[PDB]
Amino acid sequence: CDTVDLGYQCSPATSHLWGQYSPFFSLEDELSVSSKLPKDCRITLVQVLSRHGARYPTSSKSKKYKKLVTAIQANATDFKGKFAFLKTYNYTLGADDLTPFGEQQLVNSGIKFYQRYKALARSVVPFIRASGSDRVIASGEKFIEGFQQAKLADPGATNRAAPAISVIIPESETFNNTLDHGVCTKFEASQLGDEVAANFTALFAPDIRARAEKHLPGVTLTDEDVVSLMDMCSFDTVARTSDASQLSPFCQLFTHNEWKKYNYLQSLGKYYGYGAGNPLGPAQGIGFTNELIARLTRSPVQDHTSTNSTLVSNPATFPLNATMYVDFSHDNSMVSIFFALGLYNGTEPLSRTSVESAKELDGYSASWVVPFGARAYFETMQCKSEKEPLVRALINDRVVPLHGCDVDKLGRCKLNDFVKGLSWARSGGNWGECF
Ligand SMILES: *[C@@H]1O[C@H](CO)[C@@H](O)[C@H](O)[C@H]1NC(C)=O
Ligand SMILES: *[C@@H]1O[C@H](CO)[C@@H](O)[C@H](O)[C@H]1NC(C)=O
Ligand SMILES: *[C@@H]1O[C@H](CO)[C@@H](O)[C@H](O)[C@H]1NC(C)=O
Ligand SMILES: *[C@@H]1O[C@H](CO)[C@@H](O)[C@H](O)[C@H]1NC(C)=O
Ligand SMILES: *[C@@H]1O[C@H](CO)[C@@H](O)[C@H](O)[C@H]1NC(C)=O
Ligand SMILES: *[C@H]1O[C@H](CO)[C@@H](O)[C@H](O)[C@H]1NC(C)=O
Repeated sequence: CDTVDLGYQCSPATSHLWGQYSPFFSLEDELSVSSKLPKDCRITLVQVLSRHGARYPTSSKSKKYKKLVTAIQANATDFKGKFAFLKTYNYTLGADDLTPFGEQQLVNSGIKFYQRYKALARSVVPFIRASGSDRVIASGEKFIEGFQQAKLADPGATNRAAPAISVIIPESETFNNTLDHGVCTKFEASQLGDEVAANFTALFAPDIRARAEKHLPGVTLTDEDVVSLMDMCSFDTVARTSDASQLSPFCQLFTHNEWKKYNYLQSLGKYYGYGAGNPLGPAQGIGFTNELIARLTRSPVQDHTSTNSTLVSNPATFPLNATMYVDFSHDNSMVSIFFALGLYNGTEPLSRTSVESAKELDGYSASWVVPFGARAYFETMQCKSEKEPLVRALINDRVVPLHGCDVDKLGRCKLNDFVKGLSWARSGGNWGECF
């Protein structure tokens, strides 16, 4: 179901509609020109920003799901139609960690990165950081395994030293971490994302609730419970087999149209929680944006948001000339970073009452942007066509045309023009509003 090149391709009428719980699926050529290296161009730098792989529910969500399944089994006097499996379903999902399928997604991502950037990767040991979450570190380790596997199979590789994770950045309300939000006090108190999500859930869940209760006489559900049952479709799928090759029985409880609504609920939560829908959402991505500027320009970091001055000032923890960089992070920070970079500046604020497709949203959705195992590549290339280095952004293989600069038909801008266009991040944006 899942391959190095194309990601997850089984049951796409369901599995591509789980938002940030969808396994990565390649968006090569989807509302986009090819991501192939253009003729007479050579990559000179690449930054990768990768999410962790498919995981179990968080400890708190796992407790909530198990509670619900138990109550359904305690209360139902019959389990009708496609709900029949719920009589004997045994809840055994873990918590927080990667699933085996999620580990393999990250091995695959490391193979794909090597293959795509083979010309550089043959001689380069990437500089790697990970946010301090066990699933994120484990994802970095699995990516490195895949990178090394591919490099070992290439008789043209000259430097095969294994890359280490050189920096693990703590996750704390008081540690400035560009790969995980947490220090912006006002933002952390925001309820906007949850409120938008709750409002949209109240629109679509009642009809599903009524149908589920009809097939489970004796059971009383809430709107929240409907969402839990829908969450279980993704979590059970990515856990129950090593290769996620069998759709969970939870999945067919809901129709394709209902999956489109769930997919949009996820997009809304991310847009209003972490993206431009939140007044301090894109501010969470300023620190990484300034780190990326420093790497692209081979210059010291200029930032007073969520960079750590000690870490960015030491070449051991922040080299300015490493040619390949790979950072491991989470969905929410990645959303903020993509918005801070201006990559979704063609997306209109999402309707809170109506489902809008990724097409109508200029390529934005949670499943297109931050699926499990999501990756972004930020390239600098030197092309015969142009004296100045050109920048290109690929999000899950889709070319995402740059905003703020004189962009070409291939989605690229000249390096200096691109950096000039990031004036908002370069100034620190509205970070002061945090406090
Ligand atoms: C910055 O990093 C240093 C070195 O790891 C750490 O001791 C310090 O607590 C960090 N400060 C903040 C605010 O992140
Ligand atoms: C949720 O719906 C209520 C009542 O319809 C509305 O007044 C409120 O502003 C909505 N909240 C958000 C965050 O959209
Ligand atoms: C099961 O029954 C108990 C006792 O009446 C009730 O409080 C609970 O809400 C029910 N749960 C479900 C999911 O039906
Ligand atoms: C962490 O960032 C805050 C501002 O967001 C700043 O007060 C602090 O000095 C920074 N600390 C370090 C070590 O970068
Ligand atoms: C993206 O749009 C926001 C809101 O208009 C603006 O503040 C920001 O400067 C834009 N970014 C780029 C890179 O053009
Ligand atoms: C490039 O120079 C940096 C300082 O910016 C230093 O850490 C190192 O010598 C080089 N980076 C490597 C080896 O990746």
